[PDB]
Amino acid sequence: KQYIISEELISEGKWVKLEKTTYMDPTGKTRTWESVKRTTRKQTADGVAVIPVLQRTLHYECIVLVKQFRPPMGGYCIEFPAGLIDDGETPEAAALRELEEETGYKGDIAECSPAVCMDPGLSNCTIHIVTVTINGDDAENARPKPKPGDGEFVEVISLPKNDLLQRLDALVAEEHLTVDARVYSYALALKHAN
Amino acid sequence: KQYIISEELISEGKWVKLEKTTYMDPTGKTRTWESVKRTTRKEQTADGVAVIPVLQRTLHYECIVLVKQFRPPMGGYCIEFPAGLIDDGETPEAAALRELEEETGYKGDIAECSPAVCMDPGLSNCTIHIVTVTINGDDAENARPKPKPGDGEFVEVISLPKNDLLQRLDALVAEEHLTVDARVYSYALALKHA
Ligand SMILES: CC(=O)N1CCC[C@@H](C(N)=O)C1
Ligand SMILES: CC(=O)N1CCC[C@@H](C(N)=O)C1
Ligand SMILES: [Cl-]
Ligand SMILES: [Mg+2]
Ligand SMILES: [Mg+2]
Ligand SMILES: [Mg+2]
Ligand SMILES: [Mg+2]
Repeated sequence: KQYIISEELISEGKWVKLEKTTYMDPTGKTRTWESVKRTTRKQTADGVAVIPVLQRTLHYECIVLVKQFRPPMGGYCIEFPAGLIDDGETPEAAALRELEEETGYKGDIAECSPAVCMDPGLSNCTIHIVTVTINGDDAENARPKPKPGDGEFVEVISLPKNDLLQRLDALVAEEHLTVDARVYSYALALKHAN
Repeated sequence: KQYIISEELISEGKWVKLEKTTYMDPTGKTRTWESVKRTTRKEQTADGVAVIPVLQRTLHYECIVLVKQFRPPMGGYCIEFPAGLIDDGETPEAAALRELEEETGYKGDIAECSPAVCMDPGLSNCTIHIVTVTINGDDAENARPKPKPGDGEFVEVISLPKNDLLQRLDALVAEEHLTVDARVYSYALALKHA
């Protein structure tokens, strides 16, 4: 019933652009929506986000997260490891690559979501959510080597999966951080399950 | 270590703007970032709310109430938690219960309310509160719920069992062209992983 008629470029940067989208509403009435898009998409989605399950025997299972300064937020955020998919890269490969660069961990793919939207009222940004296990007892993950790209400055924070939401709330209460909505949602459902 | 040096408007629409953010990196080097922000945020603790609406009924499995809407940024239909922007002076809880009633017809009860969480912190400053709400589907108020859509709102309600949420979303995605929201997928994934 609803569909895009046209788009009008308002402003284009190097990495983001702002458009005015004209669309048909289900009554037959024409309407406008201010939308953001990345300039970098060519493949399945803009980015991957990695749910990294760190498994060590005789230890609680942890979810590995990253803390970074985020210029659009003006502050530090706690997030799933993540990045944009390179031209000609698969989402699985992007996930394992980003996880290694941001955490130094080498993991195995468990599952891969379809393209899911980040903020569909605002942008067309999509990611693949990629669940990865990390065998923390394997020699390669003994002393994990984070390989930042130029301009990345990433702290690794591993939290127990069993208490994830309480631990995130605690970091927020002490550290003045912002938790990512996908991280929080996952933490919530861990608590809400069964 | 890192902080914002300056924020330069690049282009301001009615609803969304693009800014050039100058910031200090942790090596002591000045860098820039293209950032998206809404123009609508006043004194609210966040831009918006998303509602995790748990529909409870005697002799029923618990459902998660979702909505399906055309999203002009995406050029297509998206399946999301019920959500909207917080009105000036409105609390996150009031916003959540109001949006839930507008979008689904259901009259909920507050369970919990997250801190402000970031939507896509590498792109925008946008934040939500994620508000968990239970819906007593045995109350006569919630018997034959009618959405009260606002001007230009066109919302379908989809309630799926919590105990099968990821597979049921996968089956909706296999049947038509639509995108599941990343927070919904994240929460469906945790329900599997727990
Ligand atoms: C409620 C909302 O998100 N609004 C109103 C309609 C236009 C939208 C836009 N231009 O992006 C903003
Ligand atoms: C790695 C990446 O996606 N970057 C490059 C640095 C500038 C950033 C921006 N302009 O939003 C985007
Ligand atoms: Cl797993
Ligand atoms: Mg990253
Ligand atoms: Mg990276
Ligand atoms: Mg809405
Ligand atoms: Mg609404």
